[PDB]
Amino acid sequence: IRGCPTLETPLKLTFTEDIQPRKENYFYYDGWRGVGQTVNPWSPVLDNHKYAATEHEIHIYVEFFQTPSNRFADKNGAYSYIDANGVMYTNGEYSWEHVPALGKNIYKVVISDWNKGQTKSIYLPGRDFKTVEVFHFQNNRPQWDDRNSYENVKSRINNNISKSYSKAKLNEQLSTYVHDDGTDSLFLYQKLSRASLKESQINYYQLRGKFNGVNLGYWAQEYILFGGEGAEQLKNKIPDMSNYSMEDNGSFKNALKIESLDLRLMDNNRMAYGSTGTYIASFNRTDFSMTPENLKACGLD
Repeated sequence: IRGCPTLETPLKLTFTEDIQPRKENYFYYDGWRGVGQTVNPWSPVLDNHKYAATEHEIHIYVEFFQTPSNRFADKNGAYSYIDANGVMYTNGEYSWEHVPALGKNIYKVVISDWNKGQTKSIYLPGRDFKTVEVFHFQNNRPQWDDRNSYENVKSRINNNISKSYSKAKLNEQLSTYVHDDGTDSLFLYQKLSRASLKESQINYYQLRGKFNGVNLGYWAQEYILFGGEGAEQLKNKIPDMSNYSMEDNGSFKNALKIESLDLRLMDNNRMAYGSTGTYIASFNRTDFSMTPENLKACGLD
């Protein structure tokens, strides 16, 4: 059989900032950059600068089962190769760093300057990965300077970042005698997993956090409260629940059909009299276009 997607077809990850400011009665809240007095153009409130982030970065760590096997590089970076020294050769905007101290066949890339409205896109060096982990960092938080310590970030993911928030906590008005709300630089963790070299599906896990809080006479707190597949379809809606999980889990079957895996960050309703913002970190597949008769022929139905 000929012409099917295979493990040598490039696979893309995309990351889209899509937060629209939320108006409160008349400040505008924007999880990416704080609190504004007006929008279009944005004008921050005074002392927004003390609290809000101005930089966002994406760190991607990919672990393979074996050395990536592609033997050529293209002009714009859909294709990479590894030399005799284990260094990955990639043209274009992004370059991967070999990190053998973390383990065998692990490569790291940093995507910076993630600004309002932007989509970042990157091809993985291989579709047959073992693990992909993505760290999302915002600055003006005390952990920002140490963001390159994989071990310290993973420690906080495992031990320090809340996996659930109660309805009561979301309705709390943080006392102004708390001077720093304790938000981590890390606001989102993604993990993609494949159980074997030739696995036909992709498993995903997300741990969602918070955007920088802003204290303008009273605390505004910003929770990435929802996420995962299809979560973007539930915009403008905070379901009433006793507890709100900060974890997403799922699996994409027939992964060879997938062209890209897409993260989208968006605003949702605010609550607690405007003090609590909620956001959605949806994670979805974009499939190649295929007919039913090519899906069946390729074993992807």
